[PDB]
Amino acid sequence: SSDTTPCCFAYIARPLPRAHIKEYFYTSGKCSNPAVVFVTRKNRQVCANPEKKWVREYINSLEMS
Amino acid sequence: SSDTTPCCFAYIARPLPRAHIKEYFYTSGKCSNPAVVFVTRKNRQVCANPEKKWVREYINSLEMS
Amino acid sequence: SSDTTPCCFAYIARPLPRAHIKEYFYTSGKCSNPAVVFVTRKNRQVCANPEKKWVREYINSLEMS
Amino acid sequence: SSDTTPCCFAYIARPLPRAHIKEYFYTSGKCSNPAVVFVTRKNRQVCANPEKKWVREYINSLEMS
Amino acid sequence: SSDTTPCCFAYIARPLPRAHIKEYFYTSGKCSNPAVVFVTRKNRQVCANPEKKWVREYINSLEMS
Amino acid sequence: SSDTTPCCFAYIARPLPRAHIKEYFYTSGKCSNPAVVFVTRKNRQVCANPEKKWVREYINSLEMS
Amino acid sequence: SSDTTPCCFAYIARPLPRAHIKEYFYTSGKCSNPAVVFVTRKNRQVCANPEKKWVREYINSLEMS
Amino acid sequence: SSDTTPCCFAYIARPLPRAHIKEYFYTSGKCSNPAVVFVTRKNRQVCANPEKKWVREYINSLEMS
Amino acid sequence: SSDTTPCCFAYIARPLPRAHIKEYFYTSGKCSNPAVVFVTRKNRQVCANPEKKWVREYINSLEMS
Ligand SMILES: OC[C@H]1O[C@@H](O)[C@H](O)[C@@H](O)[C@@H]1O
Ligand SMILES: OC[C@H]1O[C@@H](O)[C@H](O)[C@@H](O)[C@@H]1O
Ligand SMILES: OC[C@H]1O[C@@H](O)[C@H](O)[C@@H](O)[C@@H]1O
Ligand SMILES: OC[C@H]1O[C@@H](O)[C@H](O)[C@@H](O)[C@@H]1O
Ligand SMILES: OC[C@H]1O[C@@H](O)[C@H](O)[C@@H](O)[C@@H]1O
Ligand SMILES: *[C@H]1O[C@H](CO)[C@H](O)[C@H](O)[C@H]1O
Ligand SMILES: *[C@H]1O[C@H](CO)[C@H](O)[C@H](O)[C@H]1O
Ligand SMILES: *[C@H]1O[C@H](CO)[C@H](O)[C@H](O)[C@H]1O
Ligand SMILES: *[C@H]1O[C@H](CO)[C@H](O)[C@H](O)[C@H]1O
Ligand SMILES: *[C@H]1O[C@H](CO)[C@H](O)[C@H](O)[C@H]1O
Ligand SMILES: *[C@H]1O[C@H](CO)[C@H](O)[C@H](O)[C@H]1O
Ligand SMILES: [Cl-]
Ligand SMILES: [Cl-]
Ligand SMILES: [Cl-]
Ligand SMILES: [Cl-]
Ligand SMILES: [Cl-]
Ligand SMILES: [Cl-]
Ligand SMILES: [Cl-]
Ligand SMILES: [Cl-]
Ligand SMILES: [Cl-]
Ligand SMILES: [Cl-]
Ligand SMILES: [Cl-]
Ligand SMILES: [Cl-]
Ligand SMILES: [Cl-]
Ligand SMILES: [Cl-]
Ligand SMILES: [Cl-]
Ligand SMILES: [Cl-]
Ligand SMILES: [Cl-]
Ligand SMILES: [Cl-]
Ligand SMILES: [Cl-]
Ligand SMILES: [Cl-]
Repeated sequence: SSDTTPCCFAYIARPLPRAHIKEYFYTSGKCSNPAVVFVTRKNRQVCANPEKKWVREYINSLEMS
Repeated sequence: SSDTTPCCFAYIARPLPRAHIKEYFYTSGKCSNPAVVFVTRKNRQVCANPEKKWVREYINSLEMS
Repeated sequence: SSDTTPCCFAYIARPLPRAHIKEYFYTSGKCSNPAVVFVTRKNRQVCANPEKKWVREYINSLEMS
Repeated sequence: SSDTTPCCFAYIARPLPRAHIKEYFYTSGKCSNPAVVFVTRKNRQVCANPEKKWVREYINSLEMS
Repeated sequence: SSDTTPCCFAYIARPLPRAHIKEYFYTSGKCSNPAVVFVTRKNRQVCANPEKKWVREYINSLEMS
Repeated sequence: SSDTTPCCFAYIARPLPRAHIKEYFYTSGKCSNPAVVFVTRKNRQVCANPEKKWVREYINSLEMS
Repeated sequence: SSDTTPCCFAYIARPLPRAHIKEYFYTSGKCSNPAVVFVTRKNRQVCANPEKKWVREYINSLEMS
Repeated sequence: SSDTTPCCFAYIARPLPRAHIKEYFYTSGKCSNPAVVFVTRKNRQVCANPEKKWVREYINSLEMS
Repeated sequence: SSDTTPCCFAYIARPLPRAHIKEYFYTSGKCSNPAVVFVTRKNRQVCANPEKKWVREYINSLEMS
C-alpha cells in the first residue's frame, strides 16, 4: 500500500470511447485540481473534467448499472 | 479497536450527483477532521464536509428516503 | 476508489500469528498516529505499534522474503 | 499508461528501514507539496520530507550505489 | 522515475503494422497536442493521429481482447 | 518525428544535490515550457527551470569537466 | 589531445546582439577560466562569462530554437 | 603567430564609408576599452565605439550579409 | 577574428615528420602550460614539448631557412 495520491493537472480534450471504460473515480480533495479519472479495460487512466457534459454522462452511465 | 478506521483530510468542492449515492456514514470522532463519506452505487467513496448545506440536504434525503 | 485513509488509534496487545500475515503497510503521514498495519489472510487490517520488536521483525521478514 | 501524478500531502515521521528501500523518486513539480517517495522491495511507498537529514542521507546512499 | 511527460508534435504517416503494436496510451492533457502513442514490440513509442480510423480501430482492438 | 519527446510543465523548487547528477539535457523547443532535465546516477529525472541561477551553475559545472 | 584547444582569459562587458549568433560552445574544463564562446553568422568569436544572466539567456534561446 | 592583442584607446568620430568595409571584429576582453575594429578592403583598420548607432548598424549589416 | 587563445595541455609523443610542418608558434603566455605548436600542411595544429631536442631543431630549421 502507498501513501501517495493520484492527482490531475490537465484534462483530455476529446471523449474516449465509452465502451473501453471499466470504471471511474474522483481524485482526492487534497488535489489542487478537481478531476475525474476514467480507467479502461486494459487499465489506461485518463484525467477528465467533471464540469464537462460527456464526463458527467459517462459517470452517470457507470453508476446506473 | 486495533482495526483501521477511515479518516478524511479534505473534501472535493463539487457535490457528487445525489442519485448516485446509495448510503453514507460519519468518520470516527477520533479522526482529526469531522467528515461524512458518501458511498455510490458502484462503491466510489467521497469525503464530504458535514458543515456544508448540500451535504446536510443529502443526508436528510438519504434518511427520509 | 476512495479518498478516505486508513488510520489507527490503538495498537493490538497480543502479537499476531506470523503465518496469518499476508502483507503490511505504514499508515499515511496524514494520520495523527504513526502505525503499522498488517493484513491477514482473511483481509482484516490490524494496527500495530511501530516500535515493538515483533512488529519490526515481521516487517523485515515480509520485505526480505 | 496514466496521466495522473503521485503527490504527497504529509510525511512519515519515523525513518523506515534503509535496507527495505529498493528505490526513491522526487514527486513532480506540479505537486503542491515537495516530497520524496521511498519504494520498498515489496513496493510499499512512503512519502518523505526532503528537508529531513535522514531522508537526504538515504537518497545520497541510493544514488551513490 | 521521471516528471517529464511524453508529448507528440507529429503523427506517423503510414499506419503501423498491427502485429507490432503491443500497447497504447493517450498523451497527457498537459501536452498542447492531443495524440495516441503506440508502443511497439521493439519498445519504441510512436505518435499517431487520434482521429484516424486505423488508430481508433487499433485502440479498440487493444482494449477488447 | 513520430517519436514522443519529453516535456516539462513544472519544476521542483528545492535543488537536487549536484553530486548525484550524471548528465542533463534541454527539452525540445516544441514544448510549451523551456526546461532542463537533470539525470541522476540511478537515472531519476528532474525538470528544472533554465532561468534559475543554480540550474545554470549546475550546467556549467557539468560542462566544464 | 596534442591538438590546441581554445581558452578564454577575459570577457567583453557589452553583450553582442542575439540575432548575430548562430552557435555557441564551452571551452575545455582544462582551461584556467570557465567560458562560453559565441560564434556569429560571419564567424566572429566572443568569449562570454557563463555566470552572467544574459549569457545563459542566450544559451537557453539557442537551445530552444 | 603572435600573442600581442590589438586594443583601441580612442574612436573615430566620423563614420567611414560602409562600402569600404569588408569585415569587423570585437577587440579582446583583455583590452581596457571596449571597441569595434572595422577592416577595409585595402586593410585600413579603424577603431569604433560599439555604443554608437552607426557602428551597431554597420555590424548588423555585416553579420546579416 | 576570435577572442579565444590556442592553449596546449598535452605534448605529442611521436615527433612529427619535418616535411609535414608548414610553420610554428609559441602559445600565449596566458596559457598555463608552455608549448610549441607546429602547423601541418593539412593545417592542423600540434602541441609539442618545447624542451625536446627535435622540437627545438625544427624551430631552428624554420627560423633559419
Ligand atoms: O488515495 C486516496 C487517499 O490515499 C492516502 O494514502 C492519502 O494519504 C490520502 O490523502 C488520499 O485521499
Ligand atoms: O506522465 C507522468 C506525469 O508527470 C507529471 O510531472 C506531469 O504533471 C503529468 O502531466 C505527467 O502525466
Ligand atoms: O567554430 C567551431 C568550434 O566548435 C567547437 O566545438 C570547437 O571547440 C572549436 O575549436 C571550434 O572553433
Ligand atoms: O547537451 C546540450 C548540448 O548542446 C550543444 O549545442 C552544446 O554545444 C553542448 O555544449 C551541449 O552539451
Ligand atoms: O591572452 C593572450 C592573447 O593572445 C591573442 O592571440 C588573443 O587574440 C587574445 O585574445 C589573447 O588575450
Ligand atoms: C493500501 O493498503 C490497503 C490495502 O493493502 C488499503 O487498500 C489502503 O486503503 C491502501 O492505502
Ligand atoms: C482508485 O484507488 C486508488 C486511489 O484512490 C488507485 O488510484 C486505483 O488505481 C483506483 O482504482
Ligand atoms: C506511461 O506510458 C509510457 C509507458 O508505456 C511512458 O513511460 C509514460 O511515461 C507513462 O505515461
Ligand atoms: C516513478 O514513476 C511514476 C511517477 O513518475 C510512478 O509513480 C512510479 O511508480 C515511480 O517509480
Ligand atoms: C596565430 O597562430 C595560429 C595561426 O598560425 C592561430 O591562428 C592563432 O590563433 C594565432 O595566435
Ligand atoms: C582579427 O583577428 C586578429 C586578432 O584577433 C587580427 O587582429 C586580425 O587582423 C583580425 O582580422
Ligand atoms: Cl476539458
Ligand atoms: Cl463497462
Ligand atoms: Cl438513492
Ligand atoms: Cl454551504
Ligand atoms: Cl487522524
Ligand atoms: Cl516483543
Ligand atoms: Cl517530517
Ligand atoms: Cl538497496
Ligand atoms: Cl496537488
Ligand atoms: Cl540527498
Ligand atoms: Cl507541449
Ligand atoms: Cl495526420
Ligand atoms: Cl480517417
Ligand atoms: Cl558528476
Ligand atoms: Cl539564430
Ligand atoms: Cl527560451
Ligand atoms: Cl565616438
Ligand atoms: Cl561588404
Ligand atoms: Cl590555460
Ligand atoms: Cl628528440
